[PDB]
Amino acid sequence: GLIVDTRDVEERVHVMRKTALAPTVAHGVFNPEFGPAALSNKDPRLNEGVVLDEVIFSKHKGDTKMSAEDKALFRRCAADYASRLHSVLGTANAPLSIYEAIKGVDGLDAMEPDTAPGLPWALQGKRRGALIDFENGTVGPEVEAALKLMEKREYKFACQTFLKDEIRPMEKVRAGKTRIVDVLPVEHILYTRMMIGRFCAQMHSNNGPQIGSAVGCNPDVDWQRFGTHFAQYRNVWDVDYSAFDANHCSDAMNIMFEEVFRTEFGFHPNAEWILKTLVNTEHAYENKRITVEGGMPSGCSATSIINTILNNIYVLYALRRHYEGVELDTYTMISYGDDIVVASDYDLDFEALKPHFKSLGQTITPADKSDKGFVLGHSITDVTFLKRHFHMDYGTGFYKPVMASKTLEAILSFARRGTIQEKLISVAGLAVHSGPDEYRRLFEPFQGLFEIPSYRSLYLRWVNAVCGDAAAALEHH
RNA sequence: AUGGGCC
RNA sequence: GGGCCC
Ligand SMILES: [Mg+2]
Repeated sequence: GLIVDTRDVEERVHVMRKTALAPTVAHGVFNPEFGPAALSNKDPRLNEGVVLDEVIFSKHKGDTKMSAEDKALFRRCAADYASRLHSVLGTANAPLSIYEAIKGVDGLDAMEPDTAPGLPWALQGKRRGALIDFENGTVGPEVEAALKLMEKREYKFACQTFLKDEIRPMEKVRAGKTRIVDVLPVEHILYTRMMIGRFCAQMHSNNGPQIGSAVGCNPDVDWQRFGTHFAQYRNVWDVDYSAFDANHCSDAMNIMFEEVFRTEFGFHPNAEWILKTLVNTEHAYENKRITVEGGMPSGCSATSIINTILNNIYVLYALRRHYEGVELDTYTMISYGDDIVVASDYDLDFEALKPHFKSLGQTITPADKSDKGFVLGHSITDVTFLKRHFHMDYGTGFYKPVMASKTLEAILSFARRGTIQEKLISVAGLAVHSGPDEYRRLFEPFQGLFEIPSYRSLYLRWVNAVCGDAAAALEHH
């Protein structure tokens, strides 16, 4: 995005500067080059002179203004993707009720009750519970008044900036590159679920290459589906953006919202409006009040879907801006927000697409480090998606998601107080696909201290998950 | 202390 | 209630 004006205001907003993450018994063993992100300006692990505030917002470096020709091309790509999207999903995108928006529906989880309320409720000292009844799915007088203001389209707000407390690479911690969460008001989140929650539920149900979205997927089982798909194509590309979310130019966001969320596709007129309120935002970080134009605020509501949609349109745009006669069937892809895997039988020059992405404000690089630029001849087993490689299970013959051993080590090195036993069981579900030997090594430090699931048990559970009838068939002997 | 999924 | 990924 682009920082248009920063101001100092009396109403302070205390950002939390104290990590919940602590080292584990594995930290001594593995010694990862990872650590909790710096949450304080006076963190000793930082480098001298590093001001944590100026680094956080340095991602905002401009709002790329697209030319008329580029904007016209983008709309055609947005309309063409929207056409494909609503062909698969349908046009049953009518507003969710207040009840269904809170409680959720099949395909869409319920709203989190014990989480940040946003502004100006945190200032006033009232949490989500006081404003919204989550059991019965009704709302108090505060939210209901705000809900009507959004119908009238005279609702302004501020995003509350939280520091994201997480494990990050030591290079990023030393640099002061802590990620941030833009906490919007709970009513904005509710109303956004009202306008497009049906659509969102629908995209979770229909995740896959046909719509180019993995939001809603279960890597455990869906890796078989995605793996076999991308194996059929000659070339595959693992593309990486830098600061994807921030570099969504306002022009692109507006066009996308105009083309995807039209009334003729079964949406409410305010579906576009509420989404367009994300383009120009005001962020509240302590005494600072930073107005921003461009980019997407994380923790919005449909941010994964919105980013994923934009990702699809970018590829169609970039290819159409370099090659002639490109349709959606010229290539295939799957994305989860900024994360993206693309494939095609055509020998597409992705190196030559680089400057065409810079017209949108985005900067693309190959996920592979050593190779100097994009190259042809890569397959699905070379790339990475959702932090997982595509490996073949030689026992079942299915594809399985394998995370790098360093990532698993780093995960296991840190944990919140009194949640380690519950975390170990969760992490085992990921680590199982690394193989019996690597699995045993990963959980070596915890033996005796905690309960560790057997490789056997998690493997058998997985086989039933990917294909139930296969598991019963394996009982032939 | 997080909308989005996902045992 | 927790974890993973975005
Ligand atoms: Mg990638």
